[PDB]
Amino acid sequence: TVPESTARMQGAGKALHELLLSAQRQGCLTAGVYESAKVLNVDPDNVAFCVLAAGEEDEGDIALQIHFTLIQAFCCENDIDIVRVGDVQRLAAIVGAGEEAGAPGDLHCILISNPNEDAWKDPALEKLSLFCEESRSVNDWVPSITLPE
Amino acid sequence: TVPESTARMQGAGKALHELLLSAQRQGCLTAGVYESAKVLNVDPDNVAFCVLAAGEEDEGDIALQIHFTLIQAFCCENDIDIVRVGDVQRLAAIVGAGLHCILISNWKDPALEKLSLFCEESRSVNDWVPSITLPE
Amino acid sequence: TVPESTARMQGAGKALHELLLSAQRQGCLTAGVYESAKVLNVDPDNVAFCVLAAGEEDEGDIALQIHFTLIQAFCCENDIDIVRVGDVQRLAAIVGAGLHCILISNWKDPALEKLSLFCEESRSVNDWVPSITLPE
Amino acid sequence: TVPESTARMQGAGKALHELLLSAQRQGCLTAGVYESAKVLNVDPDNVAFCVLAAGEEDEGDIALQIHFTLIQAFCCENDIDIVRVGDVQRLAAIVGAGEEAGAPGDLHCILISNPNEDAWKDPALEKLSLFCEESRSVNDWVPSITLPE
Repeated sequence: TVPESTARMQGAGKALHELLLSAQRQGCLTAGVYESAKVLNVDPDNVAFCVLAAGEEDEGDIALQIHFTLIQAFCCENDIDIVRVGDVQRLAAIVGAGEEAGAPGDLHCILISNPNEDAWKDPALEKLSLFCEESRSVNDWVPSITLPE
Repeated sequence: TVPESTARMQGAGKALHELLLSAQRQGCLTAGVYESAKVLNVDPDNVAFCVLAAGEEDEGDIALQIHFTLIQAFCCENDIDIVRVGDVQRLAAIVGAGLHCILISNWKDPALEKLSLFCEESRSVNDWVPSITLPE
Repeated sequence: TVPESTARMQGAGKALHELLLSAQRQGCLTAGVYESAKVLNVDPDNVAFCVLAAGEEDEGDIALQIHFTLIQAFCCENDIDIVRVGDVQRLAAIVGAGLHCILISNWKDPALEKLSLFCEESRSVNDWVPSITLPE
Repeated sequence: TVPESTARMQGAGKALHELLLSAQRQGCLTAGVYESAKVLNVDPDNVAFCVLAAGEEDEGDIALQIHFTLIQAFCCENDIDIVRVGDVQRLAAIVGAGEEAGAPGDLHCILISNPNEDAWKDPALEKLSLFCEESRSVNDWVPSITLPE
C-alpha cells in the first residue's frame, strides 16, 4: 500500500485541508515565512497551529531551512503544534493565491490562529492537535502529514 | 492502535538495527555531530547513510538543531539517505559513545538495500527525511 | 586616544547620517529584520545599501544573530554594501520605529558615493563588512 | 593612508601573528571550525582567544557563516575575546600546514588556550585582550584585525 498511508494519516491530511480553508475564510491564517516569523516574534499567544512546507529542492535551501529551524524550535518551546508537509504548490493551491500563479505559488509557512469571533471552533484543529500528540507519544517530534491524494 | 506502527515501519526498524550492527563490525559509523560534519565537508562521496537522533529534551537546543539542519540539508543536496530517530537511549542500547548523528561510509546488505528502498518510498509521498521507530 | 577615530571613519559617520536622512525624505529605508529579509528575497536588484545595528545586549540573541548572518551573507553574495553600527539608540536618534536592520533601495548623493568608496576601501584590507561610528 | 591602519591596529596584527606562533609552538592552539566547536562545546574553560577567518568568497558560504554565528555568540556569552580576520591563506601560512598546500591551506577558526606549563605568559595575549576592550568601548562588538602587511 501507499507509504505512510494509514487512516490516522488520511484523516490528518483531510483535517488540515479543511483547517487551511476555514482559517483562510475566517481571516485567521498567516501566510509566509517572514510574515509568520513576525507574528511569532511579536505576539505568538494566539497561534494554534503551524505548517512548514518544503519541496525536495527546498531541502537544500539553507536559508529556508535555518528559518525552519527557528520557527520550529519556537513552536516546540511554546507548545504550538507544528507539522511538516512536502508539497508547497498544493498548499498554495488550497490557501489564497493558488490556481495558476504568475511568479510561483510558494508558501513555506502557515500559521493558524484562533478566530474567536464567537466563531467556529473547527474540530479539524482538535484532530490535528491529537495527531501531533499521537506523534510525540511515538517519539516522532517533527511530524509530517502526507497528501491523502 | 499505536501511531505509525506499519509493517513497512517495522521492517525499517529492524533493518536499521541490522545496518548499525554491520558497521561497528567495521570502521564506518562516524559518531556525533561535529565528527560527522567534517566527514561531510571533507569526503562526502563515500558516505552512504545518516541517522539523526534526538529526544524531546533537544528541541530547544538551537546549536544542536542548527547542526541537524546543516547536516540534513547537505545529505539531501548530496543524495545521502537520512533518517530521524526519536529514542536516543534505545539507539544507545545498539551502540556506545553516550550521540545525535551517525554517518555510514565506505555495500549490498539486505538491511542497507531495504533502508534505501524505505527512503525512496518516503520520498514517493514527499517525506524527504522520514522517522524510523527502532524495535528493541 | 579614542579607538577607531580616523578622519576616514568620521567622514563615514557623517555620510551615513546624511544618507539615512536622504531616505525618510523618500520611500526607501525598509526598517527591521523580517521586513528587509523579504525585500532581499523578493526584489534585491533594487537595493543599494544595508545597515545592521546591534548593541552588546543582542550578542546572545541567536535568532537576531542568525538573521544578521543570513542578511550579511546575502548582501555580500549580491554586492550590496553593508555596514555594522554599534549604538542602536544613537541610530534611533536619526530615525524612528524603536530597528536592527535598514535597507536602502531604488542615486548619486555625495553621502552614498562616499559610503560606497568607504566600503570598497574596507574591502581593500579584507574588512568585508566594516563598522561605522555614528557622530551625534 | 591605508584604510584602518593605525598604530593600535598595526600592533594588534603583529601581536596576533606572534600569538599564533607561540600558541602553536606551546601546543595550545586548536585549528579548524569543527575542532574549535568541539572544544568550546566540551570544555571551553581554558580558551583565551578565538580567531574567525573568512575570505571574500567565504562571506557567501551560509553554512560557514552560521558556524561563525554560533562560535561568536558562544565566545561573547562566555567572555572569550574573539576577532575576525579576512585573509584565510595568510592565517594558514602562519600556523601549521602552510607554505605550499596540497588541498588549500584553509582554516576558518583558531582557538588559543592557556598553556600553563609554568609556561610563557605571552604579552601578545594581553595586548589583544586590550585591543578587544578598546573595540567594545567604541561599540565595535565584532572587531577585526587587518594585515599590518
